[PDB]
Amino acid sequence: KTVVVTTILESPYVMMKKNHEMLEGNERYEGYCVDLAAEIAKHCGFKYKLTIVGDGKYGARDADTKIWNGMVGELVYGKADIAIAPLTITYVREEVIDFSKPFMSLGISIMIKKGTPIESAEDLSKQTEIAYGTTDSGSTKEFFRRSKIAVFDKMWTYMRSAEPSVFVRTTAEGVARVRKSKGKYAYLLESTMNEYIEQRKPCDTMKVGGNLDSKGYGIATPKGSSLGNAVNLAVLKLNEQGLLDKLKNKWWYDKGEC
Amino acid sequence: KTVVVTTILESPYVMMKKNHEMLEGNERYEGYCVDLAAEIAKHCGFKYKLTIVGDGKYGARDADTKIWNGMVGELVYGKADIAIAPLTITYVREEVIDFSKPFMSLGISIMIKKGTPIESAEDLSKQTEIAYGTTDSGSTKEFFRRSKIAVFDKMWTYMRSAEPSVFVRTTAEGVARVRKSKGKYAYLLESTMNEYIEQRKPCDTMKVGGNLDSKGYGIATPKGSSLGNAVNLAVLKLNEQGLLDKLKNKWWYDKGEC
Ligand SMILES: Cc1onc(O)c1C[C@H](N)C(=O)O
Ligand SMILES: Cc1onc(O)c1C[C@H](N)C(=O)O
Repeated sequence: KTVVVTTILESPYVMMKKNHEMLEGNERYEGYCVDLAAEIAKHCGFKYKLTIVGDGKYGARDADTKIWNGMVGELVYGKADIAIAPLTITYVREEVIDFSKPFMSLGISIMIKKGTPIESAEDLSKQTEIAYGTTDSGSTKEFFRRSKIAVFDKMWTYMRSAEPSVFVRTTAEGVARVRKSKGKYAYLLESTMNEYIEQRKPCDTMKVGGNLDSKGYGIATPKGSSLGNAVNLAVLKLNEQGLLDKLKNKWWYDKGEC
Repeated sequence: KTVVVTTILESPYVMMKKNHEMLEGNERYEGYCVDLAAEIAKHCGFKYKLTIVGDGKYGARDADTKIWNGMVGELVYGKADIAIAPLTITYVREEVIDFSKPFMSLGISIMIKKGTPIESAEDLSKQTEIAYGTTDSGSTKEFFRRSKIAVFDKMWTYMRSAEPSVFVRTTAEGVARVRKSKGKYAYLLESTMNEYIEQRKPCDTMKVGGNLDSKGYGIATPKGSSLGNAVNLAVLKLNEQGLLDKLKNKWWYDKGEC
């Protein structure tokens, strides 16, 4: 049976090919995760269908309804068999779904419009002029909401009450906000995305400071899935073979426009 | 049931405390992994006994004899219940034992005596004047043996046949060799150790170039062990709580000497 792969439209992980309107199925997409999915499928010997997550979210549990959304929800409720995307491995997610060992390492970082007088999370927490926020329904927002660390707690206290909302629905929306805010908005997103955008026209944004944490992305499967073991080994193999490093260079720097 | 923890004497992960000769049990040791064992045990609710791996090795499968040695062997043959040490998550190991998500991220790096005219792996491969090797029975040696990447394969071809042997039994042995070879020997070891040593007297070593790969250390358990799940969630919890970062800052920086 064809394996249903849930993923998210997030450059450069999954993107629409130039002539996608003339293409069908998996041929409509290109990107790091499109390439990765092919490698994993070949190694695990299965056929698959890439499907873009319906609500366009990574995945969080509704504190009220206790219902999971995004890619996590699609796995939890049986809509998809596996998730291949820049989905972060976290405690609350590991409680409901399985994750392979990481295929990419990263951490939350700060994106600023070049020239913005900010160099750290501490800087952001101390000032009021420059607003800052994160993407909704993901591990980054949960990071600040749950942090007991002084700096991050202060930032969360501010973000949770900010008006207008400093939270964005997608990475693209956040990038646009940084670029159009004349330096009055800083965006908290993972290092992977930050460094990617840093290499794309108009080259007006940049990553400042070190990462706030260290974590990774994992391929996810519903709890008890029979695909789990083989996928985990496939990831480890592809990494040791240097394929993952090649894919990173391919989509991040070989095509860099800055 | 007292959980038997197999680990290895490797500074600053596990070290004999001053006057350990008059100490007993777990109290004889100190270090990053000693602290981690305590937190993991507390979260998983178990008592444990730290034991230093008999052959002082990380773990590899002997060709021909096909028997696993080091900490991996301890787990595989039932000598230990869990391994808490700087043990790299690898494909071949994952085939015989289980690993938690990583508690530390790192990569293979190059250590040189300060002043050595080498800045990359390519440099080492492009010459023969400066010898170079890795530690025996571990992920680093296996990395070169299996790599199909031009530079690394060329390096392996040289190392496999070099005389006298460029392979060392322990990192301390590799470090001492770099320090006493007047720049005629470079050492291939993980970034964690390289960075640690660079801040220690006689402050005569340094890391050059970026890491060759990206991987992590995981807490290992016998395949199918009941401890697997709880340990994995414990590692994720501790990382998200910021404890893993505090622990590294404590054993690498707070104590740093150069
Ligand atoms: C990608 C990405 O970049 N910044 C982020 O917060 C994310 C989403 C994050 N990886 C998640 O799984 O929620
Ligand atoms: C620690 C350490 O530092 N360099 C290395 O090769 C190692 C050993 C490596 N972590 C293993 O598991 O074999």
